[PDB]
Amino acid sequence: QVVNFGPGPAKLPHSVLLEIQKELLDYKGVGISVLEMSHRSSDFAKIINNTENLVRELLAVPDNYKVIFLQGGGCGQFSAVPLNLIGLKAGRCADYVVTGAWSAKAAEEAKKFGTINIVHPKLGSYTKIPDPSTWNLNPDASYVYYCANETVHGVEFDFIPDVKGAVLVCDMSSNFLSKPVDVSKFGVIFAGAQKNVGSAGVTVVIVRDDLLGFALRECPSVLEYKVQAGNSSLYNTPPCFSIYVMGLVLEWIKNNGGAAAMEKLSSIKSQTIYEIIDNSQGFYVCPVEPQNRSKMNIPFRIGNAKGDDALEKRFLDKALELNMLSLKGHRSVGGIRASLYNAVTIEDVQKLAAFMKKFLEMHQL
Amino acid sequence: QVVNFGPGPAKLPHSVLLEIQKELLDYKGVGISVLEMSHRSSDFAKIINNTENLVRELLAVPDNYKVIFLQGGGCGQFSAVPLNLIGLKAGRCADYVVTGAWSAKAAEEAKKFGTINIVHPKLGSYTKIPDPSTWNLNPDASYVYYCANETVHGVEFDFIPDVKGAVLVCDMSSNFLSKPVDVSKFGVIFAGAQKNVGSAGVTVVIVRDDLLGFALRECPSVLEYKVQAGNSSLYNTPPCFSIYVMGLVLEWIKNNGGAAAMEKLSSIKSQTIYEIIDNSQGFYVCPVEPQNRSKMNIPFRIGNAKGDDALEKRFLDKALELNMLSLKGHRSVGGIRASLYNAVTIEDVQKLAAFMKKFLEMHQL
Amino acid sequence: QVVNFGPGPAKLPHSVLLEIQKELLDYKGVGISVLEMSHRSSDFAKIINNTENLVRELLAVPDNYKVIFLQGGGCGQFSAVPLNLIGLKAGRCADYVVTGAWSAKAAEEAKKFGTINIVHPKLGSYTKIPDPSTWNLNPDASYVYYCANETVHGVEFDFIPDVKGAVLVCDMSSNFLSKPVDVSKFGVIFAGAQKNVGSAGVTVVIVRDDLLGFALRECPSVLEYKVQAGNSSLYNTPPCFSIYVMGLVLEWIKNNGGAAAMEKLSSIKSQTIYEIIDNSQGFYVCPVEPQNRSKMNIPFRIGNAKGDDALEKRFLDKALELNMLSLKGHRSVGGIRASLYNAVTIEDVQKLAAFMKKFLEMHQL
Amino acid sequence: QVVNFGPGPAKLPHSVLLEIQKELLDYKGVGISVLEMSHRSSDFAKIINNTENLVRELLAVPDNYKVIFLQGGGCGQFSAVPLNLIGLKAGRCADYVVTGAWSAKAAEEAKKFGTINIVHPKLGSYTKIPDPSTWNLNPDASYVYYCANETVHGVEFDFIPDVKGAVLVCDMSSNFLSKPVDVSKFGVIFAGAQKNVGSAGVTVVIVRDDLLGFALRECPSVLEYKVQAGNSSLYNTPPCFSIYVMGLVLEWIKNNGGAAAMEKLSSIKSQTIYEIIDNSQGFYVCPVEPQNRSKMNIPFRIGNAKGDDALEKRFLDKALELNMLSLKGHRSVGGIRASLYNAVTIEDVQKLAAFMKKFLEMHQL
Ligand SMILES: Cc1ncc(COP(=O)(O)O)c(/C=N/[C@@H](COP(=O)(O)O)C(=O)O)c1O
Ligand SMILES: Cc1ncc(COP(=O)(O)O)c(CN)c1O
Repeated sequence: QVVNFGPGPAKLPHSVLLEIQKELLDYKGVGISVLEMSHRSSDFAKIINNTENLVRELLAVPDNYKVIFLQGGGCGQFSAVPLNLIGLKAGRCADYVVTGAWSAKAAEEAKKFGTINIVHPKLGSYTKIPDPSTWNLNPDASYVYYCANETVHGVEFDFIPDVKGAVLVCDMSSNFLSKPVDVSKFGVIFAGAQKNVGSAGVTVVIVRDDLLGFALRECPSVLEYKVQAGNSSLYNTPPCFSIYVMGLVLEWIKNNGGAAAMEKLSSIKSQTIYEIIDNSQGFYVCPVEPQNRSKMNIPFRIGNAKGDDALEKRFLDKALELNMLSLKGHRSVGGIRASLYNAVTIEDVQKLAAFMKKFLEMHQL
Repeated sequence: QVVNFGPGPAKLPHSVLLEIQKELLDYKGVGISVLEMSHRSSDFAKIINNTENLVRELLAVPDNYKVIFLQGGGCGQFSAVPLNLIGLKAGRCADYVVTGAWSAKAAEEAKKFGTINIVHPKLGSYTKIPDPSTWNLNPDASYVYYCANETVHGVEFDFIPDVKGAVLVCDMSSNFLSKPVDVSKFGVIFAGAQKNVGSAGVTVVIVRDDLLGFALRECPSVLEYKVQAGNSSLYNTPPCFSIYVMGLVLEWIKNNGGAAAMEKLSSIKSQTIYEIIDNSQGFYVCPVEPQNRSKMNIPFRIGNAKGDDALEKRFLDKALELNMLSLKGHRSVGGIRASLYNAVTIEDVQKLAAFMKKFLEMHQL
Repeated sequence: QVVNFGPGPAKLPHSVLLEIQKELLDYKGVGISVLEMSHRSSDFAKIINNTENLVRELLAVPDNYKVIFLQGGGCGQFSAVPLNLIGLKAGRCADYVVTGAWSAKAAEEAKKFGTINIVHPKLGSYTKIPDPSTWNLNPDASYVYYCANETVHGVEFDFIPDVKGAVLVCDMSSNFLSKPVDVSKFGVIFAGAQKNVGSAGVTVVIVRDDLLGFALRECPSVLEYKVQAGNSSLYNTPPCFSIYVMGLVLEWIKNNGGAAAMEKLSSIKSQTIYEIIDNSQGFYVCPVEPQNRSKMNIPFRIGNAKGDDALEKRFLDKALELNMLSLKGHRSVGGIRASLYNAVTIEDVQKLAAFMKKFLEMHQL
Repeated sequence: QVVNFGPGPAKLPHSVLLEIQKELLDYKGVGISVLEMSHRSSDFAKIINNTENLVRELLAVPDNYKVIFLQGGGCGQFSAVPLNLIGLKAGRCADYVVTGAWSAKAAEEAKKFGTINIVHPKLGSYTKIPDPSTWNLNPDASYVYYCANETVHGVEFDFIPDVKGAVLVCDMSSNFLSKPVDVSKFGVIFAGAQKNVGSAGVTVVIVRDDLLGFALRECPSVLEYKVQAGNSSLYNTPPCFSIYVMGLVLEWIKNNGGAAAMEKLSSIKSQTIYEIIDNSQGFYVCPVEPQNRSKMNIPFRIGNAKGDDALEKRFLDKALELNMLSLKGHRSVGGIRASLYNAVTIEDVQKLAAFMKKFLEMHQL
């Protein structure tokens, strides 16, 4: 009974994988696979339209927003957001809120297309969100960028930051549809499906329809929002099977209570793991400030704040023999990371909860 | 009993889809799905390395070449080829060989990144290939581009042109691994997997190692050849499932005799359909000249050289009744188009051949 | 599911058996079975003429050759060839090239009508074709006989030998129409139709029209080439149903690309098996020198050169459990033998190759 | 609705053609066709042994008699009988009785293998049997040959002739198993299956076991009784499907009363037509003497003895409108010939009887 705590690609609901297996050779009586299905056929037109309607219903996406499915992953949008939006104002300036490895990597990628100004002082360690009241915002910047949830460091926004009245861009790859979102506050929301809403190969991008037509000339057509929105994400061959998988995962989300229930499940799973760390008497330490602790990714150290390597490997190896996968923290941080996306059930978190209390009972003073 | 003549995405071998189904929940005893498999796991490392080895083995790729798997499809490389290569020489110039709709679209996209020079007069109709002795090639061009197989107009190269020593870029989306290729004579080879080596979502790129480090600054990192070769295509989350699907089709290709056998089958499949056209007494009309006729995509008309709309609808309606799918010609050309890719079997073409004979016998005057 | 690797009689195309089944009671509306059809009727003249034209068309038989259909099988020609041709020169001598079991049988049978001389030294094993330079040819011999393909030992000519201008008689029974043939180089070609062109009961004999009229006095009139050629194979009641079946198989070969396509298909098929043997690391042994390996019959042993009986039985027992018939080698040789004639499809050879690979993976020490 | 009066190949029972059609693709559930079956398999062993058992049962063939199945038809035995038996005595003589065209052909063919003495003077008209007591028999002759039923002239033996202890050979091709036979009185019986007991392609031969081993050197192996009886008709590939068809016809004759009932059913059929001729008052002319009239073939003329070409054409034209096929007389006699073999039912003959009665009533002067 494997329990997959993958960081991305992640666990998919067992119910969904069972339907993908059944329909793999004959999708709902059409006589062919989705892997063989044409993106121009009427069969796939209903698949991609259903996926889009499930994005607009679950997130309550206003009618003045375009929902498109592109390739290239989240790292692809690190280039797509500037190429499409850095030309909103003549200065070609952009403000970036760096709270972890991904918002940092995004700001570096944005330097290829203009002058990038980070809005706050560089944090010594990614352990908190700089107070937005201290944000040095440029009134001539084309947009403001920030990552809602840092998968490696465990820093998550529990608010939508006030950014004057400027265009707001948000990376929700690791917390997409984990909680309801007031979409109207955002200019562009993008998320890789391989984390919380499907399989790797497709990236959902929600754009306000007044931001189309500002893309730079060097923006590749397959990544230009205006081109891709005008063709309903069918400018070229899209990731057909990936969109079909995401729709089934989206269907699973709607059946289990929508975005409102996902947030409640994400509270229970994160709290039970955090309360084991807060009561660990120092044995488990999470360097993130309590007001910004991510509910999707929980990276922690064992024993001491610097990380007892001998104790961590024993934790990983004994978790492996218990069929708990991908608990090893990121390479650039080490330590332990526990990913608690939507597919991760509460029974799966309890196995991790009982295993962490028992491992502390056997190693702590 | 469905016979899928899809043009892209296209038919997959039935033995492959059977394995994808029984392993979909537990890949080779790992305990999870490939859809859940992390791209940083030991398990996916075997899959992506096995796919590369098969690309190198089946095509006999020399050692001085990188094999990377990118996202964005074929049209993604229409932008990635200039972004990475057009700065190879100081002129930012490039030569393109337009033989059909796909090379034409490729030249239009490359204009976003430099000065493009189409090396020949505009063909009144894409029915032939201009002789390469008559090519107005620029000695200062960064590369010479051409599409090996035109999927819409059925025009194919049965030779590697003499570009007078220039770097040669080739689009082999619709004939990749349908015949042996001398990889040494090319600078860059790319192909969308959704046509002949698997499913959509992944694009195989074969690059000569001395052509990295010339990418423009606006080139997105996920599409930069140097960045992805220096990461073995794992710069960000790659299309794991599409790479795993492509790996099986490559295994299936090697089991049926490799690229040398695919050329033998493509000749039998294509000739059995061209024979029916050449001996049709004008009932079936293929406008492509014989020296350039594609062995992958055969477009033709019925009734006359311009196409009897009544006969072509009766043809496509009865073809659907016989469970023969995606025979309808491309929206910009109409008529009929039969796609005979690798997975399309001889018993598939024979069913089509018998239907074309019975239909001509019943409707010719 | 049944996969028929029969040596002869062999498998017939499933489309041929399906048509024979539906016309068995009312052949093309005439109201009777072919089994009831008179050999003097207008309907059967159209049948036997169409069968002769297809033989002339697919093999490109010159106009100065007679195409006659006889009874008695190939072993019947072992007597009809001497009876008709051994009196061509007054000496009544014939030179024979023994390359396997069926050449020796034919050479021994010919000793009942004249003095027979084997042109090459007795080979210790039927594993290689003696170099035509080694042949000790009699300039007074009436003809020179050789077997194109040895069905029991797997030794095949991929050339027409030089016989110093003598009349060349060939036994192509087990490779008839598996490849194009320069008929102008031969004097007499015969082939039992039960191996690669039809069912048992009829033999096709192609004789140059000037070799008629040299038959001995003891030649039965039903086997005399001059008598049957003058009666269009209708001197007596011919095997009507066998000739009807043979015509349908000829039509199936023509619809699948004629002799040229059969050579391409027979190359892919035999390569699939030989590649397993050549890379088996001594687990499969094929004694025939690779330059003389048959593309129709692949005899081999399992374990060692002499063959491990315990392993070969387990192979055949498991193969029979998988509905793969007639894999047992010939009685005089034993071991394994795979017959891959024209009707044996690529998927059929793919089931066998996948089985041999798994069997080698389960028992290789 | 078709009434098949064929002379050979002839009508087969509707019951037999049906089971052949049902089992054509999967004989008794073994997976393959009889056309694909190997003559060495245990499946064909049951077929040929049952066909041998039925012949021995329906004719009461003693144990000292061999039953073999050859190729070459009836005319094949015109040469195989002398080749096997003309050397019983050193003189190489053979006594032949020429009562019609088929015994005349056999006598001329036998001259190729020895000196042939016709036992009676030329008849002038094949209308009677020369008295066996006036037969000029050679006491040193190797055998005595005679045709029991002359298919062209309608002259049948209703007795076994006394040849004074000579080895007796009989050509029962056109009345085989139409009546019981005292096999003990014969040395060799043979019959082409295509006239009374199946379809063309196979010949049954019944030989006393002490008449083997007298074949000349020039006899082909496939036609030597000693060779073929020693291998149980499996010296080479036998007409597998033609032997299988014979087994069903014999099984049909057994289910309908054996030879004893066929003789009495043949009496009803022939008496119906012969009486119409006798009472025709010269409108229908049968020149054969009543004591020697055949019960299988009834040749006659219309109008007068020499034949009215006008009436004989309208008879064959109106018979063709009524679907009464093959009623035209043989090429060497012309006129009309009705063949009343076993599968020809009483209901069939009544259609002919009513037609002849109506034609006479409409054109008799
Ligand atoms: C009594 C008897 N003996 C031998 C034969 C020859 O049969 P085959 O040698 O298998 O053709 C035959 C064949 N008789 C047929 C022959 O027709 P054909 O003259 O061959 O068109 C008939 O009477 O019309 C036969 O009737
Ligand atoms: C939050 C977040 N943002 C961006 C990315 C970039 O990944 P990709 O572009 O390959 O989907 C990731 C992948 N770990 C991520 O977790």
